[PDB]
Amino acid sequence: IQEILQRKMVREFLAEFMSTYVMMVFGLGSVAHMVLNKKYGSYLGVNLGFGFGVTMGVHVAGRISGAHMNAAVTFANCALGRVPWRKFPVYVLGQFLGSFLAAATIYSLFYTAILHFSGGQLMVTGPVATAGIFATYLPDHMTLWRGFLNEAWLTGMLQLCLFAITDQENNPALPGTEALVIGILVVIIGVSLGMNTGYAINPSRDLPPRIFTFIAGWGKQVFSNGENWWWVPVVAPLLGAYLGGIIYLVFIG
Amino acid sequence: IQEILQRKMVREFLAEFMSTYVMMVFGLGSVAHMVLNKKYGSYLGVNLGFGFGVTMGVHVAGRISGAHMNAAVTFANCALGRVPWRKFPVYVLGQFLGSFLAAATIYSLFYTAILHFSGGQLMVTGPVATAGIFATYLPDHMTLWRGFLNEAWLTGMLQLCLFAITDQENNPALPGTEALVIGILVVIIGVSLGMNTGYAINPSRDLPPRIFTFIAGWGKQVFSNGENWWWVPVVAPLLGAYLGGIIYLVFIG
Amino acid sequence: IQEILQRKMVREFLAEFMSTYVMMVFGLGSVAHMVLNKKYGSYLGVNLGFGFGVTMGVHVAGRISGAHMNAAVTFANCALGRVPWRKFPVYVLGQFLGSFLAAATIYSLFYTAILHFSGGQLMVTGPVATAGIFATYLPDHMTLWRGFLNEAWLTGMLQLCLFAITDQENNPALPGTEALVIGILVVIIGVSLGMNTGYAINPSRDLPPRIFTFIAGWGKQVFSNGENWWWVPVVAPLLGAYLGGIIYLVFIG
Amino acid sequence: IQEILQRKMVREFLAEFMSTYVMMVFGLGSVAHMVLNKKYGSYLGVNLGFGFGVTMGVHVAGRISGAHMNAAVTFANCALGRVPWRKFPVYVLGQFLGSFLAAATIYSLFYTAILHFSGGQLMVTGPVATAGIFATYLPDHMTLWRGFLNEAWLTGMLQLCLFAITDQENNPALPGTEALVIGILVVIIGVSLGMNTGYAINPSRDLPPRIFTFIAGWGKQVFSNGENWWWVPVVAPLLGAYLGGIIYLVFIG
Amino acid sequence: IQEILQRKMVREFLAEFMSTYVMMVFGLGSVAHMVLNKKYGSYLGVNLGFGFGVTMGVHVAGRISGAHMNAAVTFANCALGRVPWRKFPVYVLGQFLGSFLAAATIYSLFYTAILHFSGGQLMVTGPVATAGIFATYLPDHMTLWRGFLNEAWLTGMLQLCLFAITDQENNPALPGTEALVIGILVVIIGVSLGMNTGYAINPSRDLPPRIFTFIAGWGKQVFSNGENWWWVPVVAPLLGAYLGGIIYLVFIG
Amino acid sequence: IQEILQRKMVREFLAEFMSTYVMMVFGLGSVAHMVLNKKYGSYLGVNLGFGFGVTMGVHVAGRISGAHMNAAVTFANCALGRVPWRKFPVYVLGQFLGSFLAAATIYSLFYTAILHFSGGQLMVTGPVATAGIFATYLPDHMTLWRGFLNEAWLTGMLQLCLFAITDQENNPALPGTEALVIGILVVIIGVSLGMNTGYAINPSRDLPPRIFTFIAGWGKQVFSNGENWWWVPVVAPLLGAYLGGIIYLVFIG
Amino acid sequence: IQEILQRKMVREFLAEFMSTYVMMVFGLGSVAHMVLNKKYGSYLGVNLGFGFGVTMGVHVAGRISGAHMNAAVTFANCALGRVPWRKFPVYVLGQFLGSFLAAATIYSLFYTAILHFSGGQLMVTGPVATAGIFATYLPDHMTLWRGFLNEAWLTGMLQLCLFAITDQENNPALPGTEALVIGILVVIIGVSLGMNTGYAINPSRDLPPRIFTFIAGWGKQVFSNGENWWWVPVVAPLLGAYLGGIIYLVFIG
Amino acid sequence: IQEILQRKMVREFLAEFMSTYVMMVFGLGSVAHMVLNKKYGSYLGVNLGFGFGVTMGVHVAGRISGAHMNAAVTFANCALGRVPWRKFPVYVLGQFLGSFLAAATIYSLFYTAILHFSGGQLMVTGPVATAGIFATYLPDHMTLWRGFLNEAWLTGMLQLCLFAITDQENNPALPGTEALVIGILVVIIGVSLGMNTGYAINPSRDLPPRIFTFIAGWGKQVFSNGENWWWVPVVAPLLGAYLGGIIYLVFIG
Repeated sequence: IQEILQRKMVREFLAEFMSTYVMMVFGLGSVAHMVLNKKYGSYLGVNLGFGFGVTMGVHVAGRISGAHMNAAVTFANCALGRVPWRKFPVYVLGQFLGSFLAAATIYSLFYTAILHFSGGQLMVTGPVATAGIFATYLPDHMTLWRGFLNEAWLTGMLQLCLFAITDQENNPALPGTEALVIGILVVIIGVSLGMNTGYAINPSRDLPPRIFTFIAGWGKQVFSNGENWWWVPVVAPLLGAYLGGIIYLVFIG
Repeated sequence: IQEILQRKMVREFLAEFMSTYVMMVFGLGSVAHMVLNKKYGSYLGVNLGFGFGVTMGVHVAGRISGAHMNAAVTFANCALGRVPWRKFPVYVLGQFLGSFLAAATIYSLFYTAILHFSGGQLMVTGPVATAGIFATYLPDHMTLWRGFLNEAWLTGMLQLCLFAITDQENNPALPGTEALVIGILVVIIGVSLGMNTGYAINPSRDLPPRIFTFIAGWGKQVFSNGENWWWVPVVAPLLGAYLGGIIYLVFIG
Repeated sequence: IQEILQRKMVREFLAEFMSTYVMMVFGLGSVAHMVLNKKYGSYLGVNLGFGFGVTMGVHVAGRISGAHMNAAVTFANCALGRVPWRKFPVYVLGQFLGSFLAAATIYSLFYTAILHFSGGQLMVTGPVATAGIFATYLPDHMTLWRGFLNEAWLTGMLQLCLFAITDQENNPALPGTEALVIGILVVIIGVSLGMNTGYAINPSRDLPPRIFTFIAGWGKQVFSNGENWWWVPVVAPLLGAYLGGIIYLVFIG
Repeated sequence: IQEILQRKMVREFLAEFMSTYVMMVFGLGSVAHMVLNKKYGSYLGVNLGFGFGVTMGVHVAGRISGAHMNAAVTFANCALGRVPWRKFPVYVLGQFLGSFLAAATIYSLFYTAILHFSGGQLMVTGPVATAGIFATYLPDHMTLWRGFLNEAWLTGMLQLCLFAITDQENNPALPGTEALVIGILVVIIGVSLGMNTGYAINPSRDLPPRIFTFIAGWGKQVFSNGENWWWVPVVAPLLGAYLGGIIYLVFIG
Repeated sequence: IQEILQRKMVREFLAEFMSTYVMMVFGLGSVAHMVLNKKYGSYLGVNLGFGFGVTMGVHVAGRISGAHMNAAVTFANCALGRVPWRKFPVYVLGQFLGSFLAAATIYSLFYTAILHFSGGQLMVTGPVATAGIFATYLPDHMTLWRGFLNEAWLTGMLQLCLFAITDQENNPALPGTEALVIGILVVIIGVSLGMNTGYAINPSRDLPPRIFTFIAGWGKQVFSNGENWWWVPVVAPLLGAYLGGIIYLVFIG
Repeated sequence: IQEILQRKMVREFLAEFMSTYVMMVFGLGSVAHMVLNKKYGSYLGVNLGFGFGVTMGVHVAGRISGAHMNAAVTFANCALGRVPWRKFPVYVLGQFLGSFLAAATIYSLFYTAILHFSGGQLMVTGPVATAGIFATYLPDHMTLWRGFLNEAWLTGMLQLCLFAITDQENNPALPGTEALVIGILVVIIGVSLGMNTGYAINPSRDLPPRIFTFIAGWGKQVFSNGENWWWVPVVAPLLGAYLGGIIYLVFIG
Repeated sequence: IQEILQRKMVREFLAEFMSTYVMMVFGLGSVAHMVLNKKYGSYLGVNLGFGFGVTMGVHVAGRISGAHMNAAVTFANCALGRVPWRKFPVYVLGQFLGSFLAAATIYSLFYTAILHFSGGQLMVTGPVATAGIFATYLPDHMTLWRGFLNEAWLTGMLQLCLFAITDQENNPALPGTEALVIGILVVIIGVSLGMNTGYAINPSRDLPPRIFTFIAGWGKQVFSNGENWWWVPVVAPLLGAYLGGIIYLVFIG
Repeated sequence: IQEILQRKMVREFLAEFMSTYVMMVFGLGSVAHMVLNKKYGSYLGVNLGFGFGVTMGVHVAGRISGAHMNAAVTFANCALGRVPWRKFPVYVLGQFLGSFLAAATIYSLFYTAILHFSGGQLMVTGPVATAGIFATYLPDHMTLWRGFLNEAWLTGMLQLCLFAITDQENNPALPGTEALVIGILVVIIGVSLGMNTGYAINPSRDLPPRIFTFIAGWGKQVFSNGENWWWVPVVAPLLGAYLGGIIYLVFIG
């Protein structure tokens, strides 16, 4: 047991797992606060929760593995030559397990409030829908390809700013202070551009919680709602992150 | 008098007393603002008050004693070998005295507003209850063991992130800037996970103010409300903090 | 292609373009959130979006060109001898192109919400006016020369504080941390003094989006509304920035 | 003219004048936003405006004179031996002139909004009172000596935390970053303890604006309102600041 | 067919059926307006709908059968000697059939609004409960025997006032105008005493609609909700009406 | 027992008792609806309840005794020669007993709602005061003699209009329809002039319910509240009614 | 000119014209009050306006022509043998002209309010739609045949109650008082059943105002909105009125 | 004294005085309730107060003088030959004196509420204007001749319906019940058409209260507000009433 944990790959798997768990617990707690309680919840609270959960995760795993906490970010780093391809499955697996367990924790901590709010009914759509605490669903006036464009553009902006903040050659944040700046970046992505799709901008933030809600009793409407919307938050961020990274590397690097 | 204050144990006692007093005054002021006045109070204000009161306390006593300001944090540090056991009573005594005097100060500063709000009646429960300014009480839909689970998990998260932020080996905040990051951690614990129990996560934040309200005229219902809820915020945080610390030490340290 | 991008002037043009684009996308997204949706929008969100978009732009282009992102700031720097006059057209052209493309992006991302809010009508004035998402318009009780005074004074305050923050001789922010302080300065300019004119302290923030709305289908009322208000946000900031800079240089530098 | 500005006392006078002007303009702008407009104003905005105006003033005059911006802080520093007594009149005069001119500027920038809100009537008391934009007035349920206690205690807390933040021996903020921490301290003093008296905690923030409102057309009720309340915000902060400083020096220094 | 309708008992059955149908359609329409739509519904609208539906029913069947429209009123009239006992089953049967068909009509006319409001879920309890459009359910703070007392007292008041209004010996309403006065009596019974139980005060108004909701898809919780509340609105009104009638006859007649 | 109830004086006593009971039950039910529940209560409901309770009482006792239901009306009729003086005690006694029992009935029917609203505390003053359901209390900005003037003038208007409505020689309401017109008169007295004192305009409506609240557990503050306000609603209506009656008799009769 | 106005048919044409004009002016004024102004408008006001406008029209033309004011009522009376068929065109023509001129009058009286509300845009659909002041449009969740059923059933109820109120052989309203009862019937039809379609229940209330809005500048969308909804309010009321009349005649007559 | 009051002309003068006083007291009380208090006031209350004050005045003076209570109604009756011209000054003088004294009474009864609402300032325009309790003022978006048209048309409708209600040849209200119908007519004139000008429709309702406010301390702005609006409510009703009367006489009489 002691010997196994000493291996480098096991350490990196554990670092990704822990950082993703912390970030997702803070973010989903903010979303549940907003949905269930009108006095104690706000949209700004959701933005703050997700951003500074990212800050805490970066403090947890910044040096061991880079603290990607995001499958699109890992894909963009691997495809641009900065991370070897053999580390992609390990990081993605750790992020997925962390996100799934964070969804389970939020379900356990807020159980009575969910039941009191919904009247005992676990509904995907309607005035007392609660499946949106865990995953993202398409709003009323928006179509599928508009949401695809939104997800791609937001992930591209995120990747470009992430490259700018941590670039030791150009103009980085002072070492030891970059976690705060990354958290603020995520906060303002939520503040400025987060109402058209719910700004998933992360496959790990979106798919494992949807699987958990499917298992836990919300039914199969989690996948078929919004004319099969579930696959856009998995595919659009990869393309967006790659394009944003290549744009920064060509024009500013 | 000059000679006595020069001793090391007296200095550490005074440091814990002062830091706890400052933190508790800011936090309870935020809570009173929220309860008494609807124009000037908000939940985000409560989160900000507690978190950045923690920041100011860390600046006051960070070097002399470590600025625990929390009996669960002291217990976890002593039980994991980082602090000697003989310093536990001194730190806990200083924290308790500071919290009690902060409650007395908040009572003195907000007296007329409390009387005007409540109509002269000091009530634990009801539409004009004011005992929740000082201590925490179980909400309507929540049971006792759900609250126990909530307190334990929140204190565990706090301890794990505290270990991550101040770890010189892994990835700490830049020295001279860690108080801000600790304050932000407390702020987002309030934002994301603080409505199910009131997020005491601190025996020193909870018990001395309850004793003060019992003495000052709210009666014995402060102890028996919520089927004897008073002992959960004293016991659950110790277990939570120990488990979070051991988890961080094993898997990330 | 590789050779052309290596030239210094091309690099500075691209840096100004990218930083202005990032800042304007974040700011206009905040404004659209406020106007279209009442649940997800607030004035504080607008202030945060603009300020920390400025922070991200400074991280993008701080070292290559100085990250002015503001035509008045460039004019004041060139007129006070700190930047050569031959670089003025390049910087201004890059800022204008970035702002125009950011307006186009915000139009594309929020299209369905704009149509749903306005009922299909692109109106400059009225209860469902949407031209104020992109540019600034004079409020009900304010006259033209009052707005001129407001714009000049706000830009003067901005320039004086910008000189104070980045002055290595007097008392600067620690290198690697000044982007946060500049963002906070912009945030509080919005918070304290931004309701009389909309604080379009930047000509690049104001004119290219107005041109875009004229082209895209809001008509010629964008220019003639408010007794030809469009030229004040272009002229007043230059005078304000110059006066604030000269005041700081004489009395504090 | 050039020779006169080169003297040290003239430089310190100008530094205090400029820093106080900047801080007061930001703070009074926040207060006017809150009072006049319900959509664009909030209490949190007032707290943010005052705190980060303090941050900007510290950046302006931190090294030249220490950036007291507060007559009580200057009195406490001079009485504890840290500043010579001959510099007290110069600093206080500069602060008073800066505060008076900031009040005049806020009057000029918000003139039409004030007239539209009040119906043309400059009233100290009533549903359309506007004298509270500039100075502080006692609330409905509070007496004079309760307000005296509030002012003294708040100024004492401010001075103790100011000593803690800037103490190079104990545990200071990292040099180049202390302005942010001081601003956050002022923000949370506003958030937690600022509704009982309006948290003037500064004679320079209170008396010159009251004199300006007396001159500008609000009448002599600015002085006699609240059974001659005007002198408490001048006298209580001095005692509070001295006591807080001596407490910190004895027990923590 | 022509001969059968000419008989007296058939005519009285038809009169009771038609009058009950009209009254119940108006009343249940008012209740549905209140529950489903917040803009177009109010409690005063419910009171007006029930009272003046009673007025219209009295105009329909006042001379043929007396227009009881109420099983408790029929029981009290038969038990006090004013109506022969052999007419009790015919009147009660007609009233029950009319009430059942009125519930079916209200279900058909408001179908889409019910589905849109409830999200497709037919719920007896919760934030989107719709079974209360048709029948009455016990409120949160009230017990079973308190509701029994309420029903008995309200029906007694109704019967006493009905005897007073239509008494040709004492002081009746002018013939040809008594329907308006009876409607106003029902309106003010709703206005003054109708929130503790929903003021059924009519077995025919309560039981057939509950049977319809049981059949139509709300389930068996319509009968077991509120610890078997369904039988109180059937039994309490009979006793109340008898006591009120005997009191009026003894003390005023 | 069959002959004691046959006497004329016993009949008139019973008529006054029953009519007062009915009127007071409807009125106090309306007031309780307004105070306890915000959804189901309104001021217009209070006006309607009192006015049409007067209508129902007039139908109950219009011919037997005149249906005064008001001690001031009885005093004015006796003092102007229309009723013999020996009938004054009998009528007043019946009205007082009816009002007392109506207060007891309203207490019994609304018990759980009162306890749930007030938190178990029976308070005369404060945000959860419930003594105003039964009696009238002086508002915030009104003095004692202003209320005296209000009561006298309102009772004078009531008496003048009552004389006009029931005058067979001038222009009466058609016999058999005057109860509706009297009810409408009371409704509009409530609508137009009822917020300065609560428009008791009746000693029987005011004193017996106050005695009941004193007995039932609200304490002796019911009498001393508002600097001994209890005696004005007993004395002012007599003078007002006499003056209004004499004015009508002289100038219109 | 005197000779022509003395004929019978001209007299009945003028009676129908005047009564319809009065009724429509009151009703459309109520609707405009509700739509344009939130302080001065309510749904209950709309119900009252239409019902008591019907009362005033009945007083105007009750004896000369019967005061149908409704093409469906005229059709039902003619088809059941109570009115000769040769009078149908004259009555319908008078009603149509009266309704058209009432729409023109309401347009002239409320012109500035309409322009101020809509921003100068005459829109059929959207947040500032104003075509619903004059005609009826299908709500969001309702289909065409549901609205057909609603219109037919409401007109049937109206005709049955109209037959009951004015039947001299069964139980009529006292002659000279039936206009009030008819107005109350229309009021409660609005209160109970008027939100699903807008309760036109009258071709004359619906078609001429729609023609006026088409002419006056709302465009051709008045006819094609709601999937050619315009013809349902013309056809459904005839069938409903006939069925209700025949039902009353067979079963109660 | 006894002999003088016996003369016919003195009797008619006193009847007009008393009826106008009663009507105006009820109406102005309703308006004051609406303006001063938001909980206890509504627009429907204003309509009810004015209409049923008209009902009570008709009961007071219906037989002695006809109960015009309106100078336009008197002018129309005199000009159409129904009343001799020599009675015009007596009726108008009585109405004017009654209206003036009713304004004085409303001023005396609501004095403290007016002072508390306005802060001691008697203002014609602004957020705390109180001159509109007594007279009518032109709204924001309306011009002078639009208001002239509104006043003329409303008075014409009133006169036509008044002729219809009291016409013994055509179809009158049953004698003894016409006061209720006249009150309802005034109520629905307020409900449907009363927001564009305040529906004075009466010179006696408008001018004497304006004179009282000029005398009592509101100043000369009562006459010059709204570009000399005061004379329209005196002149437009006469023309409107004459035209409506002549239209009814020609086409329906």
